[PDB]
Amino acid sequence: VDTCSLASPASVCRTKHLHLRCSVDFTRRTLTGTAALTVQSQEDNLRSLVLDTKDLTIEKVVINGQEVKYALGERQSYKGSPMEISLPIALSKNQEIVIEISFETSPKSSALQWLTPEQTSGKEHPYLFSQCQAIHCRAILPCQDTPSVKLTYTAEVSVPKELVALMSAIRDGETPDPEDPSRKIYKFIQKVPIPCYLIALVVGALESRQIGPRTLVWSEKEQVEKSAYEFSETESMLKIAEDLGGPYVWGQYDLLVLPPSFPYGGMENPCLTFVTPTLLAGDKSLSNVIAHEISHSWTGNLVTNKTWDHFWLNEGHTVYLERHICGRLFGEKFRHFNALGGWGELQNSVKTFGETHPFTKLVVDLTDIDPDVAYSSVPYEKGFALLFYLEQLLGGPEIFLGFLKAYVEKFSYKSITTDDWKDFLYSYFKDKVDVLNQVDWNAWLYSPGLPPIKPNYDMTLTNACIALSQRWITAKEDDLNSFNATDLKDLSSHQLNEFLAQTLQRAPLPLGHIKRMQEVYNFNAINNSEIRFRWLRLCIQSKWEDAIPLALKMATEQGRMKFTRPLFKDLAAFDKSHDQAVRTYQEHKASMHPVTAMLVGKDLKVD
Ligand SMILES: Nc1nc(-c2ccc(Cc3ccccc3)cc2)cs1
Ligand SMILES: [Yb+3]
Ligand SMILES: [Yb+3]
Ligand SMILES: [Yb+3]
Ligand SMILES: [Yb+3]
Ligand SMILES: [Zn+2]
Repeated sequence: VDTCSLASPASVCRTKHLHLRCSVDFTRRTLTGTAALTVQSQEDNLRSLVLDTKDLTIEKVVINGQEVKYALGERQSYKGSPMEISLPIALSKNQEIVIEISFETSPKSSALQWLTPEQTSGKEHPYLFSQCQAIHCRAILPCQDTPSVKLTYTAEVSVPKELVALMSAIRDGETPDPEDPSRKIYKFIQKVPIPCYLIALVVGALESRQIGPRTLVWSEKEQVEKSAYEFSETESMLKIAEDLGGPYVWGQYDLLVLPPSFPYGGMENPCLTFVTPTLLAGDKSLSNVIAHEISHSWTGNLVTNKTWDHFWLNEGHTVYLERHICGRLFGEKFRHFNALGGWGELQNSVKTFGETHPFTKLVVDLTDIDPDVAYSSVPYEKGFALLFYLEQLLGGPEIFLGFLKAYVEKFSYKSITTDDWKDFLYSYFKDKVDVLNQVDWNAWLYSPGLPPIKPNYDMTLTNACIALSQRWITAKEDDLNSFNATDLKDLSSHQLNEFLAQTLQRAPLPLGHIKRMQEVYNFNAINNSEIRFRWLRLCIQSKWEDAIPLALKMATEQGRMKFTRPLFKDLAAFDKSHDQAVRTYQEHKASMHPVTAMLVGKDLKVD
């Protein structure tokens, strides 16, 4: 059972299909409509079932053309309110019925951000976007909000006719709304079964540009040109991914570049990956995020975690595939550079949380934990480290890629646990069971901290970054004149970021050093978000007041949690900026994404 859901479990019943008809009302910040669930019993004599909801208003439930009884339970904090529905006839095993729920969302839906015109690029039209992962689909529509259940869906969405709707589905046309001449209906079909967390909706003044044979990029007009160039490697990456995972089953692979408040780097919504506009570096250098989202089309979207306790299955295997895509494009030594950088990020996470912190375990027990509070890079990097260790133990990357492809084929269209995965690993590698039995499984899967063994990493591309960082760290005042813009001449953007990450791991540095760094390298001019982020953190943690306005601007003019959360934490920890940071958060809170607003507030102990 999934401890994060209040619905009937998949052993009682399973939703097979959703037909969603809804209208997006910007004046009331609500979605209103009907969710028709086709539900298949998995037990004899099924007479009622329970769905997840959060802040939903229910108008009626109709089964076989008649209204039926239902009841909402007491709220269970972030889990929401269970909804019990009484069936009009009892179902046998495998019998199906269609349940049509009439509902309305709350303006405070934790799934949604509603933007006024002034919060958009274009300034003339409002905007809406969803983010359902992990357990926010229940704040859009009543459902079994667990990744253990997979369903196809169709949808018809009425919007103001000047705007465009897109969903995590194949576009299936548009028509005027026959009931309202100010509106247009956009239609969608998702024929591949998905977990409900992959349901997505955006409505705004969106334009599209074709960038490959099965890819459009979508954004407000102002960002289309830049996005189309930034993501032009998309089709090449899809072809690599198909070689590694097997056929891409989803038809279209579109990209939507969201407003700056999108909380994540990307989200793997099927047929319509969502990405942060913080990726628009100008040089394609943050394209690993696109590789990552592409990879989810196999690991996550085809083979899915059964509950959120096993999230590392989704992320670790995706990061493993991502790094192979970027290794195929730019070489194996680049794969190792990225892998090593990930170990660094894991070190950072373990130091921040503490080496005994339960959120440093690979398998977590989220029973009474808001999944959004648990989120971190641990499942990503500890998960990747496990897989990279296994690759190295079991004969190298070609061998382990064989396992990955077999794993995806085995569990396609299924939801699985860590034990499912481990059993399949032992089956696939049964001729190497003696090797597998050297792994300290309990440590790797269930213990906090750094993993018990560190993989081997090629250092070729890292050495220049380490050498320059060590020069700065060991420099005294009288050595500062020795640094020059020529120090950077043979570093890629990726190496510049790694130099800053290496250096930030040793922060603070003396204030004079940081001042000299800006004087010779002019890092303040760099627009790349990753580089800028680490540079500003370095400056704040080294107590440079000149960086306060820069860091406050970055923290509030975008909302990617990876950047915003630590920028706010560093600004709150610097006495010179503490007041301004708390004030700035409180003033921006109403305009923030609800989840990022919640988490910043927790971090700051404010509000
Ligand atoms: N240290 C570990 N943390 C996790 C974990 C982290 C977060 C979630 C849920 C989640 C998943 C994706 C976006 C928001 C919330 C599930 C599991 C898994 S292992
Ligand atoms: Yb029966
Ligand atoms: Yb069609
Ligand atoms: Yb087992
Ligand atoms: Yb000296
Ligand atoms: Zn991911």
